[PDB]
Amino acid sequence: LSINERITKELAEVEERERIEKQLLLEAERINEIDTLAKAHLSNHFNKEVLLAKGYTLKDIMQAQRRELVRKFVPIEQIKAIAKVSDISHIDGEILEQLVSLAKVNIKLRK
Amino acid sequence: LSINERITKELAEVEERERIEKQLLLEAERINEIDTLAKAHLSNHFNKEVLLAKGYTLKDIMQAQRRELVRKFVPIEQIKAIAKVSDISHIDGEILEQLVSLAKVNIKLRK
Amino acid sequence: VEERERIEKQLLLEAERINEIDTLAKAHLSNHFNKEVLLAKGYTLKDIMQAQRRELVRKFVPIEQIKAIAKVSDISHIDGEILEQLVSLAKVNIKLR
Amino acid sequence: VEERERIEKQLLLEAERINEIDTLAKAHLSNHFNKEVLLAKGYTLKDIMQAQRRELVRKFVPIEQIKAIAKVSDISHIDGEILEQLVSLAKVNIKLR
Repeated sequence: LSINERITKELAEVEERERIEKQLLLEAERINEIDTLAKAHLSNHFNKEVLLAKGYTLKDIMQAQRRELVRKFVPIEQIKAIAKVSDISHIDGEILEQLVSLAKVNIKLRK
Repeated sequence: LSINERITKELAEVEERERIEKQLLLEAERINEIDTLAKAHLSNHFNKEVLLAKGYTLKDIMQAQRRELVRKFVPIEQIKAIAKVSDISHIDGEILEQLVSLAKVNIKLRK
Repeated sequence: VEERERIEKQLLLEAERINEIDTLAKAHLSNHFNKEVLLAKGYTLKDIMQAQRRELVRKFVPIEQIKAIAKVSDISHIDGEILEQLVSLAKVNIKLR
Repeated sequence: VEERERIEKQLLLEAERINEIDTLAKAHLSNHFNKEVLLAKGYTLKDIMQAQRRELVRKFVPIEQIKAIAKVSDISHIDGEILEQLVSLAKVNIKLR
């Protein structure tokens, strides 16, 4: 193959590694945000240490903290406007992200 | 073989050697120009050291640098006009020489 | 008769090209290079068209591109595919103008 | 025609080598050994290149390397693979300089 094939391959590999690095930074920021939210707005019983002792995955801890934050801040008048039902006992993901963004807005306006 | 045949053969051989010498000087100037262009207008990622280490021919290095310079300087409309196509990955040759001449004119007017 | 039909198609194509070149040249260059006055001065149709194309190149395509792409500063004898490239570049220049 | 293509490839290779040698020699040795003035004095291209290489060896490669690696103190008649080794050592010397 001519060198232009690597003129795109060499750049593609570097860009892929850069995107992976950016993803790692994003995950680190997400962990930091979850830690700050759990420390500031949620009880000590929902700490990562005690949850891990009870034996829950890190992603499970993050989604549980997010769910508790949503129930605490976002009222049902928005939970049933986004998730369309009040409780989110088994619900997490994109609606959970929208709801935690709404909860961040809620705490910002509460302060 | 006559005496005039001997003379014309000798002159033909001498002129052929002189033309070969001129071709060598022309290729020398081409390599020097590509080196200067790569050092001045293109990033160090496309350096001759790494491109040679990637096991690619020097002509492939030259044409890759030329294509990068054309994409950087010559506008896409001018590329689509002169080369009749947007992609330059298969346009190496005399059309590429015209494109890099246009890129040199572009950088001269930019300066 | 299909050979003559294709010949007529080519005639229509070149006539449309000539018409477009003349219409843009009248509004771009001058009225002195009009087809009627050039014919009165005694230039054939192809000579008129090539002279108009060369004037268009001299007006739009910069002299640096003339001496680089066409390899000669003088457009007087450059007619051909290089002239086609020059008029294409002139079209690009007037489009961006 | 592929034989001629490979001959042209070898021409390109030696032309690039001549380019590198001349470009570094102009900035390292002097302007008196320029290709134009040497041609005016009447030296062929190969003679010019070998003379420039020998001057590069005399400038970078020390005399002890000359008299041991090449087995002779004079670089006057050492041309060949030994000359290639000497010019590579000179390139090493200028790299470390």
